[PDB]
Amino acid sequence: MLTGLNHLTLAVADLPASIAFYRDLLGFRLEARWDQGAYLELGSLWLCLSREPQYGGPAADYTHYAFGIAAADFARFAAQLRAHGVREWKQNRSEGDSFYFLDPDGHRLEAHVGDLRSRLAACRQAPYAGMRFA
Amino acid sequence: MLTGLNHLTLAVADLPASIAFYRDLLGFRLEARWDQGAYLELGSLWLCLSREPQYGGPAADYTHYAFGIAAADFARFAAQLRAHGVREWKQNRSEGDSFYFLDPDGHRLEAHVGDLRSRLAACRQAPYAGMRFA
Ligand SMILES: [Mn+2]
Ligand SMILES: [Mn+2]
Ligand SMILES: [Tl+]
Ligand SMILES: [Tl+]
Ligand SMILES: [Tl+]
Ligand SMILES: [Tl+]
Ligand SMILES: [Tl+]
Ligand SMILES: [Tl+]
Repeated sequence: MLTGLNHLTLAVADLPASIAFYRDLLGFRLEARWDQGAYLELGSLWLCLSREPQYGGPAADYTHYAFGIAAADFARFAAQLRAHGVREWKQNRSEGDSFYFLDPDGHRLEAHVGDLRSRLAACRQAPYAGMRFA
Repeated sequence: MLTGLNHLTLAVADLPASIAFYRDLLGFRLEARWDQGAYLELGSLWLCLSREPQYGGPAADYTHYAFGIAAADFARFAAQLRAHGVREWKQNRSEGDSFYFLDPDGHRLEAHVGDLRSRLAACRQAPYAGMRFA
């Protein structure tokens, strides 16, 4: 029996580049670094970057990782990353503010205002095609 | 500005199949289902499944998603998944018991005993190549 997410691990071709992005641009804390990886923390999230040199990034699909942000900080976050030249991969069409951006290898990230409970609430009013609740 | 992990989204080719895997085999609670996806919950983890009928699973790299498990439940979980025919993608060699298995699309998963604190404790006494804390 599982208790939740324990850690998220991303393959990275350029370790120094990825540490810089997550620590300096996104605000993660660098807890450890070694020749082949790094461990960072953000709130309770344990992130690990695992160096893998010929890594060519993910394939083109919907898999992505969303981080929380308070409503009051959204606009400034989005403005800051855009000013830094981060590339976006999706435009927001779903409940709560969301900014959809890529990391150095092309891993798909998201900064989202909202949670499961708020998404479910909005859904109960405006169902996606064929929605069942339970 | 960011606060933590808000949600994990995985692309899935066969929605019925992935739902059955996460709910029954891993014990996630199914909160909602629609023609193109599902929302499941485990502890504070919000898992989203996004249907992509032609999706062929990720490429081969170290990107993976680990879920927490208590030391006393570990053997049983591993034993159970092995009996159900789940395929493994790695053998444990780092601090804390870990079982590394694939989902139906080939996303790489992990059930892990321990956390960042426990890992940092072990690393100090035995550092990886060129490790540094801070
Ligand atoms: Mn999302
Ligand atoms: Mn791991
Ligand atoms: Tl948490
Ligand atoms: Tl780890
Ligand atoms: Tl959204
Ligand atoms: Tl979502
Ligand atoms: Tl999608
Ligand atoms: Tl381990």
